[PDB]
Amino acid sequence: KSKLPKPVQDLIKMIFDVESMKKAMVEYEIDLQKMPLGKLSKRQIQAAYSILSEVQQAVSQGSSDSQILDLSNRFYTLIPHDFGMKKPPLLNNADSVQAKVEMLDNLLDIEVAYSLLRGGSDKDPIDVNYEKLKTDIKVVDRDSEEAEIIRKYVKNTHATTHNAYDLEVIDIFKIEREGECQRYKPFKQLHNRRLLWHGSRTTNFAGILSQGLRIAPPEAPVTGYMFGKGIYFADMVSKSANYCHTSQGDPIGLILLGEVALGNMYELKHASHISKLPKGKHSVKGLGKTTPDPSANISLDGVDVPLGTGISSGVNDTSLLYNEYIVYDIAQVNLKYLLKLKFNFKTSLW
Amino acid sequence: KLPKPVQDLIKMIFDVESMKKAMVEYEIDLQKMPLGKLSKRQIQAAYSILSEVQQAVSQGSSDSQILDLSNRFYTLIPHDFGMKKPPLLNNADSVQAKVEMLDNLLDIEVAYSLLRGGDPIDVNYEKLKTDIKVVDRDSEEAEIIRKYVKNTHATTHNAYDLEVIDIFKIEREGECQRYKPFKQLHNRRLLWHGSRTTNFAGILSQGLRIAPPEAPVTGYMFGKGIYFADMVSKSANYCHTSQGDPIGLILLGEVALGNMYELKHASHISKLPKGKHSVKGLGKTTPDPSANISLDGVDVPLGTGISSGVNDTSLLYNEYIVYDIAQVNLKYLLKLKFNFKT
Ligand SMILES: COCCCN1Cc2cccc(C(N)=O)c2C1=O
Ligand SMILES: COCCCN1Cc2cccc(C(N)=O)c2C1=O
Repeated sequence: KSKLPKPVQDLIKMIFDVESMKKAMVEYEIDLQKMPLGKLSKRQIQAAYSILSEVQQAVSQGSSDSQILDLSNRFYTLIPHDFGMKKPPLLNNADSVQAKVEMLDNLLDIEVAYSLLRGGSDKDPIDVNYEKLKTDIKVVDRDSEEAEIIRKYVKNTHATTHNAYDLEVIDIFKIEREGECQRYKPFKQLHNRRLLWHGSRTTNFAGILSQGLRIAPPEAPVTGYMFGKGIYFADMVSKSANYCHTSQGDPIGLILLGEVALGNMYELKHASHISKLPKGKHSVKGLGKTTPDPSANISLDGVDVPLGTGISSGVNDTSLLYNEYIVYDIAQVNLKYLLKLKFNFKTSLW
Repeated sequence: KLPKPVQDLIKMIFDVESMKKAMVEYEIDLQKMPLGKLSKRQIQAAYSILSEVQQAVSQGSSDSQILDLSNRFYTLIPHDFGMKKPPLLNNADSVQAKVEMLDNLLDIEVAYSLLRGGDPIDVNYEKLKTDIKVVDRDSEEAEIIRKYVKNTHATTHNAYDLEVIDIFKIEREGECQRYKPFKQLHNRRLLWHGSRTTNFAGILSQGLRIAPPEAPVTGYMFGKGIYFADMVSKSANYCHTSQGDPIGLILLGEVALGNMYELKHASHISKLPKGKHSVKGLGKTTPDPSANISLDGVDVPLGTGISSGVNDTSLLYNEYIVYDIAQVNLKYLLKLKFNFKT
C-alpha cells in the first residue's frame, strides 16, 4: 500500500484516467470505434499537423478549391471524426484550422499520457504511476501563508466575463520536476520574472509533469496560434481555467502556477504568428483590455505575483480581453505549483 | 501647353466618371451618397465600425452586438444591393472586403475634394503640387525601368503580359526634404506600388499614406504601413485592370528599409520593435541577388524570379512595409498595358 499523502494519491488517479482521455477525444468528435485510444500514434499526429500546415499554405498562397477539399478529406481520413448528420467542416479558413490545431495539441498530450500509463510495471500501482511523473509532489498546508496568497490570486483574478462558474481550491501542490531547476538556472538571472497560470485538461498533466510544458512540434502550423509557437500563460486565473475544459459533467480540474522569465516583453495587441523573437525581446505580452491592479502586486525572490483585481488597462484597440504571456524557449519556465480546482457552475443570473 | 502623355495623365486621374463607376461596382447607393457628398469623416467612422466588429469577433462579444455593428456599417455607408441581402460583417473575410473598399473611397474623396476646391487641366496640375516630366523611351532610365518590368513579372500572374507606355519622373513638393533624415539609413531600395487610377490624384497630392487610426490593424496582413513589392506583377495585380479596361498606373518608390524585420506569416502591427525600421514578408520566390544593381546607395532588385529556400511561408513573393510615411521617396510613375490571354 502507498505511503504517499492522500491528496497526492487522488491526484495520481485523476491524471492517469483512461475514461477521461476517452471523454476528451469524444469532445473533439473523434470516432472511437474507428480510432480507439490504443491506436493513437505520434506519427499520425505529426502527419495531421503537416496537413493543417499545408492547408493553411494552400489557402494563403491561393490554391484551388479542389486542392483545399482534397486536403480536408486527407485530414479527416487520418483523424476519424463522427459528425452525426452535421456537415463536416471544410478546412478552408483560419478558424476551422485553429480548431483542429487545438484538438491535435490535446491528442498529442493524450498519446503521451496513454503511453506513460501503459508503460512500466503491472507494489502499489499509485506509487508505480507516481514515479512515471519524475516530479516531487508535496501537499501545501491549507493554513500556510503560501496557501493564503494562492487562494487570494485565484479569488482576485477571476475575470468578470468568466461568470459561468466560481472556482474553489481543493488542494495545492508544490512541484519540482526532475532537472528543471538546473534547466531554468540561466534564466533565474533574468529581470521581469512572473508567477503565471497555465490551464490544461487533467490527463495532459501526465505529459506536462513528465516532460514539462512544451512547444508545438515543427509540423504544427505557426498560424495555428495567435502568437505563434511558444508557451502560453495568463495572469487571470479564469482565462487559464477555461483551458481545463471542465463541465458540470466533470467539474474538477488542474491548473499550474509557473515562474516565467519574461525579460523584455514584446507588447502586442493583435495576432502575430511568429516562431522567433526580434533581437532585444525575450517574450510576448498580449495586451488585454483588463489587467491586474499593479498597486496590489507583490514580489518574492524577485518574482512578481500579479494578484490585484482586474482594472481597465490603457488599451481599447485590442483583440484580447485579458493579458497573455508567451515564451519561445522551454527553459524560460519553472513550474512551481499545481492546484486542484472545483469549478462550481452557477444556476442564477443574479 | 503641358506635354501630351502628361495631359492624358491629368484627365485620367481626375475623371469624375471613373470615380462614379468604382462606387457602383462596390454597390454604393449613389442617390443617398453621391460622389459630391462623400465625407472623409464618414469614411473614418465606417472604418471605426469595422474596427469594433473585428474586436467584437476576437473578444467573443454576443452575436447581437456584432449584428448591430454590421447594421450600423450599412447605416453609415448607404449600399444598394438592391434585391439581395447586405453581407453580414461578422468574420475577417467580410470585414476585409469592406476595408479594401474604404481604402478606395478615402482616396476617391481626396481626389474629388481637390477637384472641387479653390484651363482646368492646368488648374488641376497646380493642385497636385507635384512636378512631372516625361522620360525618353530611348534614355538609359527607361531601359533599366523596362528591364525591371520584364524580369520581375511573376509566372503565376500569367493571365496577362505587361508593356510600358509612358514613364513619368515625379517630384512631390516637400518630399525630398521629408525623406532627408531617412536617406542615411541603409538598405534603400527601389520598389513597386500598384494602385487603381481613382487612387492616384490622392497619392500625388498627399504621397503614399498609412490607413487612418480608425482603420483596423487586422485588415492588413502586416498592419498599417505602406506596402511595396519587388515583383512588378504582384504590384500590378493591385491596379485592378481588365480585358475591358487594360491600362494601369504604377509607382516606383525609393524606400528606406533599414534593419528589416523578416516575417513569414501575418503580424498585425502598427509599430515596429526597437531596432527594426521595416518589415520584409518573405516570399517563396525572390529576385536573383546577382542581377541586383546599386545606384548611389539604392538597390534595384531587377533579377529574375529565383527560389528562396523559404517554403514554410504565407507568401509566394516578397513584400516590404514601412510604418512612417517619411521613409518613402517617390521616383517614377509608369503607365502600363495589360495583355490578357482570352
Ligand atoms: C496551449 O495552446 C496555446 C494556445 C491556446 N491558449 C492560449 C492561452 C492563453 C493564456 C493561457 C493559456 C493557458 N493554457 O493557460 C492559453 C492557451 O492554452
Ligand atoms: C494598401 O493595401 C495594403 C494591403 C494590400 N497590399 C499588399 C501589397 C503587397 C505588395 C504591394 C502592394 C501594392 N499596392 O503594390 C500591396 C498591397 O496593396
